[PDB]
Amino acid sequence: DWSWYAPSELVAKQIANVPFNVLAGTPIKASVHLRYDPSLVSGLKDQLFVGNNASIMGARLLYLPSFGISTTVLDGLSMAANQLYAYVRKSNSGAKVYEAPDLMMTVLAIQEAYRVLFEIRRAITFANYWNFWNKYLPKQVFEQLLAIDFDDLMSNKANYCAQFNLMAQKINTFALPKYFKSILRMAYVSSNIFMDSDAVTGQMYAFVSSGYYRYSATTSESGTSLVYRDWPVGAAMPRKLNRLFTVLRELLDAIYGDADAQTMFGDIYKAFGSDGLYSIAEISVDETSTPVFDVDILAQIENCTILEANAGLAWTLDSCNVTQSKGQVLLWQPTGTITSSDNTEHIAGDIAVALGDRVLNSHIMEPQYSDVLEWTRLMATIEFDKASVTSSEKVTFKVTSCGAELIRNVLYFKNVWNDAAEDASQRVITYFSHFSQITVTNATDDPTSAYGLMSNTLDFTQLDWHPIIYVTETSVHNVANLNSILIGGDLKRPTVITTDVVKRINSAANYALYYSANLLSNIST
Amino acid sequence: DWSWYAPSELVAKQIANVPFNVLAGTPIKASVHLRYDPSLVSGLKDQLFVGNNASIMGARLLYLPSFGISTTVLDGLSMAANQLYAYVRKSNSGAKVYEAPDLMMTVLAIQEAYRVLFEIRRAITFANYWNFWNKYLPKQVFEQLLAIDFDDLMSNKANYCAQFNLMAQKINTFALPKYFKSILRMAYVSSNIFMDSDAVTGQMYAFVSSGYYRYSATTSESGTSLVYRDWPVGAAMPRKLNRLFTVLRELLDAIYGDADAQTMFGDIYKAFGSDGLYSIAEISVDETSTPVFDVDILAQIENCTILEANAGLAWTLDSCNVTQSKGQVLLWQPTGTITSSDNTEHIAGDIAVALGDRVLNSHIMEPQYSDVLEWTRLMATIEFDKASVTSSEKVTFKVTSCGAELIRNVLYFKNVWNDAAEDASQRVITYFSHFSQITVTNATDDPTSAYGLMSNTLDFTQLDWHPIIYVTETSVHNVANLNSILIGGDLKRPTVITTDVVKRINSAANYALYYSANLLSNIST
Amino acid sequence: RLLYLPSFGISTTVLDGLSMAANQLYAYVRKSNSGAKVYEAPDLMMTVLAIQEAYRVL
Amino acid sequence: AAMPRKLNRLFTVLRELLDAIYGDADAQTMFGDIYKAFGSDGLYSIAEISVDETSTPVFDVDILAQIENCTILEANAGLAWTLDSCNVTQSKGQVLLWQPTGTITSSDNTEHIAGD
Amino acid sequence: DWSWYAPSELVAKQIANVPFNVLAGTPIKASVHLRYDPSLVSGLKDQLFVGNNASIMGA
Amino acid sequence: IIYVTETSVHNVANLNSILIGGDLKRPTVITTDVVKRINSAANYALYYSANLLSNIST
Amino acid sequence: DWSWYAPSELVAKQIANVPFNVLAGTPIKASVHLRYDPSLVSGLKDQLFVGNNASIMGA
Repeated sequence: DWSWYAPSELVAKQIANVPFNVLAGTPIKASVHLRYDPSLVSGLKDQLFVGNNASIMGARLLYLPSFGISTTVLDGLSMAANQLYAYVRKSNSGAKVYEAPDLMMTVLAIQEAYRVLFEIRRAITFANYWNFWNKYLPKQVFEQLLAIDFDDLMSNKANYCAQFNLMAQKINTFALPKYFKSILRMAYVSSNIFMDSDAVTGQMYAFVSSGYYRYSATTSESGTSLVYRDWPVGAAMPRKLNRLFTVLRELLDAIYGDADAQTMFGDIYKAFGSDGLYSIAEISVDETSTPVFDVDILAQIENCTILEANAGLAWTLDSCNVTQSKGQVLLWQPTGTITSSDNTEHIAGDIAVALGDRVLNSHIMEPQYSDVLEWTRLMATIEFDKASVTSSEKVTFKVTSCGAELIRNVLYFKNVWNDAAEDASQRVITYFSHFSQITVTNATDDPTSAYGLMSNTLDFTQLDWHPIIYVTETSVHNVANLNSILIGGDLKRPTVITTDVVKRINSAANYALYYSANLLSNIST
Repeated sequence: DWSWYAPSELVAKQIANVPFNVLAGTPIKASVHLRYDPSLVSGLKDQLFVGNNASIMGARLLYLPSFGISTTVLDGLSMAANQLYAYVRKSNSGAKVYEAPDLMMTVLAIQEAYRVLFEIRRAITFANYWNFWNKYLPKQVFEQLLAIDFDDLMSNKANYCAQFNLMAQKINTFALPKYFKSILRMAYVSSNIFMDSDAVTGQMYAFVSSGYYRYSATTSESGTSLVYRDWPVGAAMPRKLNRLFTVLRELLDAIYGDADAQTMFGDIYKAFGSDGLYSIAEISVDETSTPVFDVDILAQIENCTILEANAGLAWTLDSCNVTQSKGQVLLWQPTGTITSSDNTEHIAGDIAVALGDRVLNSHIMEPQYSDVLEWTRLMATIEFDKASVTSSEKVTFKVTSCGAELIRNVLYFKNVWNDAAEDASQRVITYFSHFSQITVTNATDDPTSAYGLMSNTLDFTQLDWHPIIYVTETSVHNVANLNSILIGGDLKRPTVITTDVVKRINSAANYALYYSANLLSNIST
Repeated sequence: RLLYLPSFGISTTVLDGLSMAANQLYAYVRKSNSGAKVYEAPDLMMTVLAIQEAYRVL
Repeated sequence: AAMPRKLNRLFTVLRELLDAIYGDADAQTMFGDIYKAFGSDGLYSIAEISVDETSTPVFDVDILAQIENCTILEANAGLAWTLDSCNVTQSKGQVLLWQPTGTITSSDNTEHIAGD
Repeated sequence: DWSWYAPSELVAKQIANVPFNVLAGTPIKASVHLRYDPSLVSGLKDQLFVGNNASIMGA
Repeated sequence: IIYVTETSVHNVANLNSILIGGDLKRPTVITTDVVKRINSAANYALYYSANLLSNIST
Repeated sequence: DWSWYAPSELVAKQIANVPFNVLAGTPIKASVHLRYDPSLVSGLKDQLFVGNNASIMGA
């Protein structure tokens, strides 16, 4: 009780008055006094350390759009493709024109097209959110969290809005059944920005597609297929919007160039009414959305799994395309390669990592199956291909399973200050810091040593709900002479899931995203 | 929305109902698969690391009872003394038989006596709390968080329970006025155990006195005074109540040993009355108290200041007594010393550390003057003596100001498990990790190097609301070539307070605690 | 006599307020305007202040 | 405290000021963009002065307070003060700059500080 | 009839609202691109002529 | 407020400090840093526009 | 008018909050930074003066 430290209320209202005028992006000039013997310390000069780091801005979740590891006809896509082509032939008659996969493929292409368009919606809808208290916001966030040239967007807010609504109308002419619960997902995921707390001065997370998908018509060998090219994103130039459109252009030029294409849409319309197709609402220069505080989404994160488990290493990713088997089964399963940050070709003396049996943390005492399902699929599993490996080789791996979005890497930003510096543009640098999910005791934020695995700058704790950090300890450091692992993260009601269990659930969850039981249940004689 | 990922009301409840079969205390069997070349790594058995540490139990806040740094005829505490004294002598016809402090001294003696009795009550009360989901609770918590021999208490509870009730009745016949706001604090602090979440599985903090205060009219020429003897506590031998009562007996039989003090007791009943005095309540046959979820207390924690800023060093603490010179001024100002882990006498090439201008974090967006005052005083300021030092010197320091508690050192604990039981009582070890408030980039949890400053065993993040960790970075590591400091901890709405601004608040806060005057414009019994 | 030097608030950063304010204003103007980028944020802000200071004399 | 100036000079400078703002084709093209987005009355307007108008000294307490508390740059007239770099510039089309700097010397050696 | 060239009540107000940001007196920055052979023309700097005269005031 | 400095000599405490001048009533002290922080804000407030971005006019 | 230096009331209530916790008789630790040439000044040692006089009690 505060009443304890003051006589009358009125008197208290006067002795604790402290200003919280230290805006978001400004530096936290906190000080630590020091005392040592100058002749025994390498080069440290003063004996007073004034801070110059602002509270962390937030974190960028670079994800790979996913349909859920697909290897058998049982998996998500293949199944949906099935009931879909059905519902369509249902209303049609006569000669066959296109195979089932070739159709379903087209649909996805359209979905992934909207993915891009949506991130663009996000881009504009948020171009006007300003909240005095947080200087990061307006701009900075776009630059780092979304990877979008704010100045360019702000300066052309008019034309960009228009070019958008144009898209919305033009894409509306590309059939797409509004029943696919998967849409609702990606839509929500890349349409907002989430807060780690009900406070604006708090840090915030954002999801960002690391790429897109164009349709690649039946060449001569590979039957029709869906190609994936990378967003040139991670630590490069913070892309202007004209690049996001010029890509969408390319994206539909693909979906459209297929001889069968059009006649497909028609057949689709004949199946579901205009009321059965998705379409986004147009927006005005004034539309402004707000950061949101979704507990569930945070939880999804805290639990998730980072593919690039430790930024100290060099990661790769191939075979991300979506093909169709000789027997009409839709296939997708990304494979990658883990190598050392020095000899980009070998692994040498470094150690590859991926977690199997992982933790699951509930922020509710009595959790329930319902909450489990939701708080999961954001976490995935990686399996190594080879039994064991050599210093001269590469570490090969397949992705056994995962959720709707595959978390590739995660970066948290904060700008460091330095008033009085030559170039004005550089008195405030917005530096990033890699977030590694798996690490080791006695690790340093310098790749250089520690078997190739770096630790995380303790900054990260600023992110309430940050994903679980798993630290490995040699039998040496452990009090039980046996080596195990230490857990990091705000635990409340934790529990463990098997690599096997996770596989199960995702292999299932995704199936749901692309299926509707209601669909083939009301068709009469 | 989970409805999305559920293809059937059933199929969901079917593979989502995962178990939360991990009772807090059992090991978190999380696993990390990893691949390397056995030829280039200094001995590492398998390529699969099974977890083995349990969620952290909680943390022990070893604090030194404080009256507010006071060294002046005006530094509050003395003011308060004159204040009280006046009210007693007020309508009393006898003759000056003891000066202001002489009295005040006596009272505090009684207060501190209770601070023990209370921790004792707490011990007996909590021996009845058991929860099927926290195997730490009953036992382990006592031994580590409160430092009380459980096995000993269990064997002789009834006797201790009855003994407590007897002491209570004795204490309730000692002249301590029920109006001292300070009491209510100390009582609440050493009566409960606080959770860091509304969940029982979560971790929990506890406050524990680092010692006690004896009354003695022989120890210093200037007059009656209170001496502080260290609780032999710093992770030595987890003490039994047997010892805890024996010390209280010493304490009270000591207050009773001064003819003067008794003559005072009298003067008090004369001016306060039967019920103008404090009274601690006995304990029923059923009584059992519960861990509390007080947010304000957590806040105090997060914000507090740890004296022993980094367990990688060796700390001292003397002159903790409270004296009085020239019959009108009270004195107390603890002083300590800082040396390296090797030469308990020199400081050598290690670096002394204390924080000045610090951070203040609110978990509420709109902090009110009220919330400030409360979340404050738990944080204190330490100032070095000489401006510079030699490896052959010691690094001396005083305490500028602090709250009513003053956190000395902090340790958190977890269980580490062992399948291969070479014994039986050796297969579940309870180990501790030191928590350092100030550290440096690239520090290790090994006392070994890092200029004598340890980093924190990363699992500390399990304590949502842990104290702010201030990490310093050499201008080298910094992206701004200027050295500063990094902040760690769940920040939401932060701000900064000045060394001086902080002193000023406690100077006030503490004064408020022992403030009486408000019983001088109106008289009772 | 209080001889004062008109101030805009010590500013030397891409964030020191005054610049923020500039971007702010600029956005609202360019907002529903179909023309093409003919001047950056400051270029504008600069003009405005000029007008302001003119008044300080008038 | 040089020569107590006449209005003659004060207008001539305003004329310079506005004819200067008008001299930038770019600036005008801006004026336009503004009316486009603010409107007839979205703009500031200073009022003319009537035949009778006469204003009075005011007793604003808040202003006095500001005074009492303020900070004088030239903290002590016993010295000699300077002040340069008062302009407001902009580098790399997105940041505004202004930070006045000065110098402090003795009343004798306008160049050194000597024993002051 | 403009209704014709407007696909949306919005998209129109979106890219048609051009500014009439040229106050009579300011210069009409109209431009004429042009290509020639520098060898056969008596000195002509660039190949882009930016306008520079304002609308006529009066007579 | 006139701030007058006294040499440890003139001081009754052999430690040098400063004397305060001006009709004080209810005083208090602000930090160099605490002051900067306020104007950094105050000034920003002056030229703050955004509050005309969640709603449009004419 | 204070309304001038803040957007919403609520936001202001947060940026000016200053404590007046400097009790009567305590010292007014106000500081004056200094800069001179040590070799030309009799005996003054530091270049920073922290106050230590409380507000006058009375007369």
